[PDB]
Amino acid sequence: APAEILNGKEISAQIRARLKNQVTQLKEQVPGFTPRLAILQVGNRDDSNLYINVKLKAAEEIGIKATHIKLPRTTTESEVMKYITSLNEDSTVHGFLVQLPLDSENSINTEEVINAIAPEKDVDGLTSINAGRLARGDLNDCFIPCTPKGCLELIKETGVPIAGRHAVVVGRSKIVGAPMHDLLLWNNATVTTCHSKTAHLDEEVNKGDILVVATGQPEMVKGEWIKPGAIVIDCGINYVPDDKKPNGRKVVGDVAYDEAKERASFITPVPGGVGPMTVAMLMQSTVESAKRFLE
Amino acid sequence: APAEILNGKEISAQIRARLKNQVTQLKEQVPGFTPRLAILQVGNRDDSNLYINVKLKAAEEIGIKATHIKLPRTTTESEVMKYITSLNEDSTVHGFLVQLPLDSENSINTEEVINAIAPEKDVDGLTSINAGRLARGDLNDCFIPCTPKGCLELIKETGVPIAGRHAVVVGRSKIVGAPMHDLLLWNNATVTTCHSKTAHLDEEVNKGDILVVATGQPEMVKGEWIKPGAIVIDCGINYKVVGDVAYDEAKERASFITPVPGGVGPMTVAMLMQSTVESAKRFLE
Ligand SMILES: NC(=O)c1ccc[n+]([C@@H]2O[C@H](COP(=O)([O-])OP(=O)(O)OC[C@H]3O[C@@H](n4cnc5c(N)ncnc54)[C@H](OP(=O)(O)O)[C@@H]3O)[C@@H](O)[C@H]2O)c1
Ligand SMILES: NC(=O)c1ccc[n+]([C@@H]2O[C@H](COP(=O)([O-])OP(=O)(O)OC[C@H]3O[C@@H](n4cnc5c(N)ncnc54)[C@H](OP(=O)(O)O)[C@@H]3O)[C@@H](O)[C@H]2O)c1
Ligand SMILES: Nc1nc(O)c(N)c(NC(=O)Nc2ccc(C(=O)N[C@@H](CCC(=O)O)C(=O)O)cc2)n1
Repeated sequence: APAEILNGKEISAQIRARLKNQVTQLKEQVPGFTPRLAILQVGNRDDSNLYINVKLKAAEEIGIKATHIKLPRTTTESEVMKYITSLNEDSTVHGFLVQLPLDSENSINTEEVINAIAPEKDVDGLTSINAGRLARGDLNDCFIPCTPKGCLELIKETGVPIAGRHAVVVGRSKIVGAPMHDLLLWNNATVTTCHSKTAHLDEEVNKGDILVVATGQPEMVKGEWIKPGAIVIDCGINYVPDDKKPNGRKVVGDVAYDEAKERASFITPVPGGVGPMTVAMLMQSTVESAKRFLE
Repeated sequence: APAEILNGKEISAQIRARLKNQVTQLKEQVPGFTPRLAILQVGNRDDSNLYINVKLKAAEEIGIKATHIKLPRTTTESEVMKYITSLNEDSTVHGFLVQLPLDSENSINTEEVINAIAPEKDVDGLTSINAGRLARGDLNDCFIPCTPKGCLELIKETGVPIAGRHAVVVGRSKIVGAPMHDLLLWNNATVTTCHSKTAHLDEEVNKGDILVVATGQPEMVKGEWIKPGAIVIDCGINYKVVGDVAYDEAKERASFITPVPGGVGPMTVAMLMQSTVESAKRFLE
């Protein structure tokens, strides 16, 4: 009885399809309404361009007007701040994000920039005000970072209720681990948060009916650790050379999939699990902001 | 045979003495300067009146100027917002707080009222900005809620390092449980948070090398559940007054335990005073 596979590519495809239908219907119910997203970029990083173009493409297909503002490497902190204030003030923009890391020849305080974003438009959900609402239970209107938001969606796709179950989160970063704990707690699971200072991590992990790993340590969580019948969500994206792959490298998660798939009731593969869910989640957060503004 | 008693009344007395001397030196450095704290109350609850009096009394003794504003029960959210704005703008007020729960005959959104407070004067650390910094590990920039702070201080009095320990927090409120989890997590403990929907609460509590209970349910946490040699922190104030932990039984299993009363509560007021003296000092800096 091996684990059922949570196909993030298929699930995300469905989500994006539904968001398109939702966006079409919003526009028809309120003629003139245009759900709008804006992405602020500083510099010209190769990886950022690729990530941005993918977000813009997903946006246009769903019918969300996506605006890309690209500032030069010569940009200063005050200029970035000026744009954030203008985006906050632009009533035609429902949500926006600052693509990180910033690429400038000048010293720019990333944290101050991010925290200048109006909470009601913070689709990436990384502002302190937003992290604060999420951490304290205001799940009804706050924004949720794309990765942990995708993880909860995958857990819910199993059909197994979260309330009363013991969830274990390995990792406590701002991007994944911390907000992941928040989602699980407010969905009434009993949560245990582990990290690099956690003793007997194997014994801790073995207590999780729901396990979310986001450590960046390739295949560290062995299958032996997994509790029988657990839901395993793996956020790991670790590259390893493999001449037998089309591009000479394979992607492995933070969980030892091959042995974990025999223990778990549900598991996310890598690649193809949590990864494909992220852009859809941002799109979902953008539609949410648009609907809240509309009301 | 029983657990060592964590005397919050004696420990808070030492903190208050330290704070008083700091305030005295600060006034000697800048004669005329006076740290000021303001407490905004809505309604006239008997328990809130006594709690505020304790805070006012600890302040006066430390040398802090404390102002108490009491609004009638007919107060609207709109009116509370006016005073908050006034307190935010009053340069002489370094730190203020809104006493909870608000006692009004009208609906007042508590999160909106609390989030109207300027983060630099949020000594209670209840704003989403302060909660968000704590929730993500940014401890250089924020005010932590007074109860969690007092508890952390009590845990440290045992001398036992927090790092690596499995901590269990029973309760998840914005005032105690949620921020208590954050303090333990960022102090490197492995943390499990329990609430009313937790199944087999006894098995969860048994895993705690450090146990903090803040449920408001009289002696619900049984001593049987306590892990031998555990540090037990009881935030409960339940009506005789008893904690959320069955003390007599728990004391025979724990290594360190907080009594009720005289445990967490005096520590809560001392920490509030510490945050206040801090908000006055950051103002001068
Ligand atoms: N789908 C996506 O596109 C997506 C998005 C974001 C992230 N990810 C992936 O998720 C992973 C996690 O990223 P991150 O944001 O969380 O970065 P990170 O800052 O490196 O997070 C590591 C966290 O896990 C803890 N940790 C480090 N080694 C561990 C170990 N050996 N055992 C137990 N805990 C360990 C660390 O604790 P300390 O706090 O003590 O250091 C830290 O909290 C990355 O591999 C990334 O590829 C994927
Ligand atoms: N010493 C001080 O100065 C000080 C300061 C503040 C508070 N306190 C004391 O701390 C206590 C709790 O305050 P609070 O803000 O946390 O109150 P609260 O808002 O009522 O929160 C109670 C929490 O405990 C959970 N809970 C309820 N019954 C439980 C049960 N049977 N098993 C496990 N969890 C249970 C609830 O879960 P749900 O979220 O699911 O409902 C809730 O999260 C009070 O007695 C208060 O007197 C003392
Ligand atoms: N929302 C809300 N809920 C609560 O339960 C409390 N208590 C609160 N605010 C508050 O100020 N709490 C508080 C509680 C106790 C003390 C206190 O000093 N308690 C002492 C003993 C007091 C006594 O003699 O009864 C203690 O030892 O616990 C101070 C503040 N805020």
